[PDB]
Amino acid sequence: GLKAAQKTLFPLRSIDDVVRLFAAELGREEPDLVLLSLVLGFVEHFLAVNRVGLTYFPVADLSIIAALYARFTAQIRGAVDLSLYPREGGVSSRELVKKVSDVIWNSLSRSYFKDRAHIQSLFSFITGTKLDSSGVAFAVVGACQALGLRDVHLALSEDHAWVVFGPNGEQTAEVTWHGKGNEDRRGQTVNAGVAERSWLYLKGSYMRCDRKMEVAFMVCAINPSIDLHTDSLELLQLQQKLLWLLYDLGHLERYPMALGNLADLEELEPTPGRPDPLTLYHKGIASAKTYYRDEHIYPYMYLAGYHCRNRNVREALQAWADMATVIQDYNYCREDEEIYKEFFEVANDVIPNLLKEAASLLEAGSQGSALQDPECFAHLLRFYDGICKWEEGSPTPVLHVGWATFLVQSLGRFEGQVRQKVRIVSVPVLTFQSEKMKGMKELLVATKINSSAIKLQLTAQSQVQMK
Ligand SMILES: CNc1nc(NC2CCN(Cc3ccc4c(cc(C#N)n4C[C@H](C)N4CCN(S(C)(=O)=O)CC4)c3C)CC2)c2cc(CC(F)(F)F)sc2n1
Repeated sequence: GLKAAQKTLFPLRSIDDVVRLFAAELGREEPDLVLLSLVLGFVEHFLAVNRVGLTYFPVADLSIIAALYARFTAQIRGAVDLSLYPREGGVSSRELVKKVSDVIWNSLSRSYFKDRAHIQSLFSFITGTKLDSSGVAFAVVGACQALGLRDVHLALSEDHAWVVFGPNGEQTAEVTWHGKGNEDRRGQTVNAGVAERSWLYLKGSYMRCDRKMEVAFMVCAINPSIDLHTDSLELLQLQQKLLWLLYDLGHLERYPMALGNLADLEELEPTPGRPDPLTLYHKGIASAKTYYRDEHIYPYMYLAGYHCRNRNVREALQAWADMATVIQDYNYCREDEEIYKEFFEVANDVIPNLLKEAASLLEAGSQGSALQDPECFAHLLRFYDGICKWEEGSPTPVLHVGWATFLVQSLGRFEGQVRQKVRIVSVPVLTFQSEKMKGMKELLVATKINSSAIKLQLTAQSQVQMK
């Protein structure tokens, strides 16, 4: 190592002192990822993992943080001999990146629950020898910065992390695991995943972080959870203030999910004089459109969740239809199961519950109901259309009969006279991209929907029961 100028704000006695440290580091040529992650991990430990003795804020003394920092830089410098890996042209080699990955990996405890909270930071790595999946990727990047490897940067999809490096930053390397019961690909490129058009690799439209975005990542990685029913107000405030600092400096520009996180925090506890949650959700979508070809799913997911919490059925349906319009141009691959799970839960649990309450409210005489709005029926249809189109061409199927009962129920929440008002046009008006929905068209306006025919069309089931 730490330089004199990095040390002058210690001790950190409050949330605002932590914010000052982040501001000072963000003003430097390269913010120190190791320092910053150790500080966050330290305060998260004493605010969420063990609050014994807490009276206000866990003071972070320089002696304590500097000793943790020294434990990290000693391990890395001792285990990675840079002379074995000459930096050709002032950039890093694949072998060096895989060395650093191995040093982090091999340090980890032999057995632990990888799903646990509060194992994301370098504090966890040093004091518990535990990291979560993306935590390992972050740690590799922090280690490379500590070694002077300016070209190694964090790469992020919506469900995975790796690194970029090398000439023009054009190389990719896996540095951590993905999911459970997948085989390690550490050291390899991500090109096969890009080429197969999986969601996991975002068709190549993944985030390539600079150092400031790596700071944003560790701030998003703060976990305020104390338990299933309790969050640390202190950590919520810290994360919120840090995200506003990053926002003001321009470092959330290219980070859609961070904008959604900030919107969620503002919904919980609004900051006076700041943009409303909707504004922020829409900025997150705009970031995805601008920098990532509109190939990201979660910006719409964050927006839909806000509308669903506020029981705004219309706008929730629109955002989930928009969700589906992105997924339709992907192939559903091995290792995409997390996004399948989210679409499944929206289709088969969230939408049904939202429409069930809308039906009860309509019975009690609600006006302007989504259930009497043909544009809302069109959004529901567009949601299913995008899921059906996603499945086309995919190496693994999406739909099955366990989806069909919920489709029939949801369709039936709209009366036939509402459903009749949507005009399905071929290449309120809607065009279908999927063959499954094109063949379902003439079932969609009957007063009583033909449940059996819908199931056949959605699952492309060939036959009915013999007897
Ligand atoms: C912030 N930066 C960041 N975040 C990353 N991942 C986050 C992505 C969002 N999730 C929270 C989450 C989860 C599910 C969500 C939603 C929103 C919806 C909807 N609809 N849905 C669907 C589910 C079914 N429901 C619907 C109903 N709502 S409700 C009751 O509130 O109405 C609850 C959620 C959200 C916000 C948190 C984690 C990642 C991931 C990265 C990759 C890697 F590898 F690094 F980890 S980087 C990153 N950055």
